[PDB]
Amino acid sequence: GVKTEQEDVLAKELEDVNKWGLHVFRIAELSGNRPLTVIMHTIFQERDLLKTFKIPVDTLITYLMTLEDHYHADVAYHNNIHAADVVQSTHVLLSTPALEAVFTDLEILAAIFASAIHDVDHPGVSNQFLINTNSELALMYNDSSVLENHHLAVGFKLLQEENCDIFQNLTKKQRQSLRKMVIDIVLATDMSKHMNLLADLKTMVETKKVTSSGVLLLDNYSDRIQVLQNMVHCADLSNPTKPLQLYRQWTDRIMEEFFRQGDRERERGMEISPMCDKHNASVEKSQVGFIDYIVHPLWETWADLVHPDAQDILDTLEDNREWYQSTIP
Ligand SMILES: COc1ccc(C2=NN(C3CCN(C(=O)CN4C(=O)CCC4=O)CC3)C(=O)[C@@H]3CC=CC[C@H]23)cc1OC
Ligand SMILES: [Mg+2]
Ligand SMILES: [Zn+2]
Repeated sequence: GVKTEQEDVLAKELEDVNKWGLHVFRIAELSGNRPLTVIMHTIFQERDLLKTFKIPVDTLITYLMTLEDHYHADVAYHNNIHAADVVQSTHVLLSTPALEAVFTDLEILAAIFASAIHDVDHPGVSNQFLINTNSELALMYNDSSVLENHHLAVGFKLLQEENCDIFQNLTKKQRQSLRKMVIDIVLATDMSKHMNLLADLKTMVETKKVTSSGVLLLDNYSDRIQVLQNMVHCADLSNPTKPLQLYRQWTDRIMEEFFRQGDRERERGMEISPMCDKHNASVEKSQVGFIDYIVHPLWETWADLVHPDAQDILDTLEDNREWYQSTIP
């Protein structure tokens, strides 16, 4: 009933689970490529979600290992380590002081579970690639948020495997509420939704109320779900806000993925996608573009919403932006 030495070293790294910049890759190595399972289990125990939702612990572990196993290890970016990172980053964003006591335990469970499933069974190519290749997935989802619809369907279907139904003790009301929130959240991770989500988040910041404290008032579903959607979307787009050692690893992985899709697009005479030609795409300029056009406008607006809680994050992002800029020859 005492840990192995490797389990102990893992446990000590997981003491950082409430911090931005957790050594997620080290967790992946130390857990035997189970970062998603160990991070999720840590979070669920820390937030007391097993007791609140009467989730049997063997069921939770069984589902999480099954979920993690449906992430592709042969995909460089959209794998279980990315899922783990998004979960952990959501977990940190949920604890921001501006949001203290705002969300219910079911909303928290929704954001975390959504984060965990949000890229499951990702094949490592884009929606447009799937549509253009006449792929089964694209056909199934009548070309609309093909990947995101699939991540949802798989995340939910896996609950039906042996001893996997982590929601077995929720009421039907709880489950229907949870399910809707999870679907709303995952579907908002499709980048085709980014401009409208951001536009809505800016509107909310313009007309923002607070309960004196400095804490946000969110008194209808539209607003509550929009904040959760944008929060998970920020987590999904959090790579350039992390310390540079982490960010570069993410960049390597996204470029490997993109370059592999670019290889398959070139071979079939297809129009090669943005940043996916390994001959004609500069990594550093791509990252500066990503930050300027997508990541900084989102995070700046998030930092407004939760001011001043996200200042250090936004600083890191701006530092990384300058680092990448300064390395352009
Ligand atoms: C760490 O590094 C990255 C991590 C994730 C992504 C994602 N990117 N994307 C879209 C691809 C096409 N996009 C663009 O090229 C947009 N854009 C401009 O218009 C100017 C320059 C620029 O970047 C939008 C984002 C994804 O869809 C991935 C899946 C989900 C979330 C983000 C991921 C990109 C990264 O490095 C560029
Ligand atoms: Mg995705
Ligand atoms: Zn993702």
